[PDB]
Amino acid sequence: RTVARDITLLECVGKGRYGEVWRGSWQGENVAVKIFSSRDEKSWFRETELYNTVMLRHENILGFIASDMTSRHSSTQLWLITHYHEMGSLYDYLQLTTLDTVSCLRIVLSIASGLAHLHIEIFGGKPAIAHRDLKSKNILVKKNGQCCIADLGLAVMHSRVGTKRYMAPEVLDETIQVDCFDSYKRVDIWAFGLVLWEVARRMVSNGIVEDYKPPFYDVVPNDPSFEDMRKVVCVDQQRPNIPNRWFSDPTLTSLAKLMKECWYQNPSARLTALRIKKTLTKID
Ligand SMILES: COc1cc(-c2cncc(-c3ccc(C4CCN(C)CC4)cc3)c2C)cc(OC)c1OC
Ligand SMILES: COc1cc(-c2cncc(-c3ccc(C4CCN(C)CC4)cc3)c2C)cc(OC)c1OC
Ligand SMILES: COc1cc(-c2cncc(-c3ccc(C4CCN(C)CC4)cc3)c2C)cc(OC)c1OC
Repeated sequence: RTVARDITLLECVGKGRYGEVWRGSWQGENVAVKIFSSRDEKSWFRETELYNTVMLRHENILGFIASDMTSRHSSTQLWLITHYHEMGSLYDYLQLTTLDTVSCLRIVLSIASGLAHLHIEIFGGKPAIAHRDLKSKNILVKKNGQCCIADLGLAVMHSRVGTKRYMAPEVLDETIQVDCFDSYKRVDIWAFGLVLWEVARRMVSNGIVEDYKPPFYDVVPNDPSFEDMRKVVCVDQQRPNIPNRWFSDPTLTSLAKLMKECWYQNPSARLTALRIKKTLTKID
């Protein structure tokens, strides 16, 4: 039989220290192609090892298609091929788009659903998985209004470091219990709470909305250092601002409470992804 492997690379949709992401075409269909830098080869190996262990399939997880290694004259070329989401990342989407109650809840409940799916061990099934770099750039928006979680290059399984702006206090103060898988779930819940803040700001109530800002925009520089983050999060124990206008809206009042239960200094006090889902299903 003929095994069609040609992918036409059409448009670069992302370039960074990680490498590049391209919109590509296989057999008439859009795919996304991540081409890894030499600097980030271990992220390709980790995501490939995970998908060789468990073929994750969930509506709120970016859909895997292929991992390809190709021999070149003097180098190895590493590609990850996934489903393509033309609306782009949640980070991108929130820059100009505002939300209503239904769209805001649908976004955040879809993220919580993908995250609970990663976290929960299924017997017979899948190992428990923690993501370790959850943020709005690692979430894609689908045409149906739900999102999906991307980038398992730092993921850990149980049966590069995270983006510093989103690091939990125990990562910044190096107290994290590294031999305990639950520690890594609790670092993802902290980062989830920051994403929930970023999205809620863009939900309109009584004619008011906040501009898009990243977490801690008002207290750290761009590309904040590890020390900049530690002083804010660990020493001063700052948390993102909840605007007064949220307390006139029942949805944003409930979301403020939720985000505050993702941000406890004590990791074991934070809500679980399953409890976040249940709370979101009871809002509105
Ligand atoms: C090697 O590389 C790539 C391959 C492909 C691809 C292209 N056509 C057909 C296939 C195919 C799938 C599955 C079977 C099965 C049939 C049932 N039988 C019992 C076991 C075998 C055969 C063939 C593949 C996997 C796409 C690629 O990119 C999108 C590849 O590059 C990453
Ligand atoms: C990698 O990705 C894509 C792959 C393909 C594709 C191409 N040839 C053959 C297949 C295939 C056929 C048959 C089985 C068998 C498995 C065992 N048993 C006997 C029942 C069924 C498995 C695989 C596929 C899945 C199509 C795709 O899209 C249309 C892909 O997505 C981009
Ligand atoms: C986060 O990480 C990964 C993401 C993706 C990925 C999947 N679908 C779509 C995208 C995308 C498409 C289009 C735009 C732009 C271009 C047009 N318009 C002006 C604004 C929107 C942005 C983004 C990406 C980047 C793939 C990955 O791997 C193959 C990723 O890494 C795991």
